[PDB]
Amino acid sequence: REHWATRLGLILAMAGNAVGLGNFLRFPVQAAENGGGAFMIPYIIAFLLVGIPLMWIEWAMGRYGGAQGHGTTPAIFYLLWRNRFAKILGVFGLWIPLVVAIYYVYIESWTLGFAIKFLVGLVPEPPPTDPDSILRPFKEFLYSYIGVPKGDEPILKPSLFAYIVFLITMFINVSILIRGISKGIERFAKIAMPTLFILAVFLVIRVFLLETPNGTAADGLNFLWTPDFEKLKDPGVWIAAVGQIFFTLSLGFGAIITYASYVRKDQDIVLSGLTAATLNEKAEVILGGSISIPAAVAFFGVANAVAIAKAGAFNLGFITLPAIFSQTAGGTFLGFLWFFLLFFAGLTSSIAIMQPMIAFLEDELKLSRKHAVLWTAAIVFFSAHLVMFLNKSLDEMDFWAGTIGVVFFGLTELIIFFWIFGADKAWEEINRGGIIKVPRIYYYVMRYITPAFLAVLLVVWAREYETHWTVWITRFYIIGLFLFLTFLVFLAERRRNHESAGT
Ligand SMILES: CCCCCCC[Se][C@@H]1O[C@H](CO)[C@@H](O)[C@H](O)[C@H]1O
Ligand SMILES: CCCCCCC[Se][C@@H]1O[C@H](CO)[C@@H](O)[C@H](O)[C@H]1O
Ligand SMILES: CCCCCCC[Se][C@@H]1O[C@H](CO)[C@@H](O)[C@H](O)[C@H]1O
Ligand SMILES: CCCCCCC[Se][C@@H]1O[C@H](CO)[C@@H](O)[C@H](O)[C@H]1O
Ligand SMILES: CCCCCCC[Se][C@@H]1O[C@H](CO)[C@@H](O)[C@H](O)[C@H]1O
Ligand SMILES: CCCCCCC[Se][C@@H]1O[C@H](CO)[C@@H](O)[C@H](O)[C@H]1O
Ligand SMILES: CCCCCCC[Se][C@@H]1O[C@H](CO)[C@@H](O)[C@H](O)[C@H]1O
Ligand SMILES: CC(C)C[C@H](N)C(=O)O
Ligand SMILES: [Cl-]
Ligand code: NA
Ligand code: NA
Repeated sequence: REHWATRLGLILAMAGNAVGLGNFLRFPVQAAENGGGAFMIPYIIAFLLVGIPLMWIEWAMGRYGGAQGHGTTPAIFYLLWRNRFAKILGVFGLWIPLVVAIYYVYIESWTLGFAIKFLVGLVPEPPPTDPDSILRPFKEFLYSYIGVPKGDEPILKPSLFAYIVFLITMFINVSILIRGISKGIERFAKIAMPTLFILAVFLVIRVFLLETPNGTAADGLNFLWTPDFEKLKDPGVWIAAVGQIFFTLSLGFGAIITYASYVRKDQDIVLSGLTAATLNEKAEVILGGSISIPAAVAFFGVANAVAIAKAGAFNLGFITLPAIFSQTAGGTFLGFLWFFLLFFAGLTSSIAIMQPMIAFLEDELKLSRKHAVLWTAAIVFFSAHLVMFLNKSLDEMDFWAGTIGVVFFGLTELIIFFWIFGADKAWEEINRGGIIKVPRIYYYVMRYITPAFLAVLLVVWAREYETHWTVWITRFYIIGLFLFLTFLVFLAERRRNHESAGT
């Protein structure tokens, strides 16, 4: 079985797994929608009581499974719990990352296309003071790129360029994945991570240089880092915070587990996991939180910035920010840097969310790396057309897989690993070979606090939380996908059998 060549490579690979579009696109919006500072407290708490422990747990399960030649949850869950229902539940470990990849890769392709067009200077030309006269051109830019519906039909009409760019994006993901773990994901990580850091820092500085009659970036920072204790009793804020934690730390996606399955049986996972998580958090609250929000607040003020954040999920990153940059000298190239950053983050995450499927095809169905990668890319590519041509399909997929699925699957994996498999055994497995030991209290946090916290979370959210019929188009399909995957697992367990009878 493949293994991470170096420690640094491992750390940067995991960090590249976590640090993605969620840091620079999702976080700003989530924090802005929930009152900025009022969103941080729960966030921080969610990081301590959920993020860290689940990270460690997934690292542990990953390494454990990898020691026996398994990297995906269908087999790992069965190793931890000898029950068919464990395999069935394990299917989600492939389903979630697949579905998420299906749209994630597309958004990534967006970032790539924008990078290209901004580099060549093929961008909108806003009339040199009316805010709408400046934003409108960019909004039209995006809408024309992805093909936002102009009528009543829920149909998207992506430009030829966007499609070709998606093709190329897929080709790059494949070019990285086909070289494997050490020569592919690791090697690339060692470049993309530094590059990403540099770009992010530069952008942060440039943004900090912004000042208008409406305010400065410091106002944005203040908006983001000022506590509001009157929202601590609001369930919604907590739900948002935890969701953001899950998404940003790649928890419940089966990606961390698969990546960890390539860590040598003896190699530490405590300090490594903690370091990756910490890196992601620094890239999120410090870098991702000091770009979009501070700029939007500097140019429009707090209220208007919040309004923009609530507008949508892509408004701030693909429309507002580039529009703001266009008002400065070298703003186009600045936009280029922005979208390039976004592209690298995206890529480094996407490869991570396709590696699970690849690893299932390799480990369980005994496919070669080439064939596994190619078939995975085929499934993703084909499935992506639904996201490309059906309006709000992306939203549905993101809700069922990227929101519900990750939390439910987190609770599931926690229950299987720390309850069924054994709390003491799980603790032992986690701390084994650790450069540092997990604080004693975290035993009680993992066994009692985290599971109850989640459970309560899911129950409250489901109880307190009207769509277009076309949603059923997506659901259906993804459901199918699940079934598909299930069947594969079946085939797998059959092959195993036939293999056992022959040995
Ligand atoms: C390096 C080659 C990159 C240039 C390819 C651009 C193909 Se995208 C091109 O861009 C125009 C400006 O937004 C759009 O209005 C037009 O509709 C679209 O075809
Ligand atoms: C998920 C199923 C998606 C397959 C639909 C393929 C669209 Se087919 C092709 O595509 C263009 C792009 O919008 C259309 O405008 C054009 O009218 C149509 O001929
Ligand atoms: C899997 C169902 C077949 C889907 C056909 C592939 C998309 Se069809 C492809 O799409 C581009 C982007 O809209 C169009 O601009 C181009 O004219 C059209 O040929
Ligand atoms: C490297 C990025 C890929 C660049 C692909 C550009 C080819 Se897409 C570009 O879009 C125009 C708008 O329809 C077409 O009329 C034109 O023929 C076509 O070249
Ligand atoms: C899965 C999402 C399906 C949307 C793809 C539509 C391709 Se284009 C679609 O084609 C129809 C004729 O077939 C036209 O009447 C309709 O106005 C046009 O939107
Ligand atoms: C940056 C990573 C891709 C994120 C794409 C957003 C999925 Se779409 C976004 O998702 C929200 C869920 O929090 C919905 O509430 C919101 O209405 C929808 O626009
Ligand atoms: C939410 C959990 C907070 C994590 C804070 C961990 C610092 Se807890 C720290 O851990 C040491 C090793 O167990 C103990 O010996 C020491 O007494 C205790 O202060
Ligand atoms: C689904 C995950 C790969 C997302 C990633 N952790 C991000 O923050 O962008
Ligand atoms: Cl375009
Ligand atoms: Na992240
Ligand atoms: Na990434």
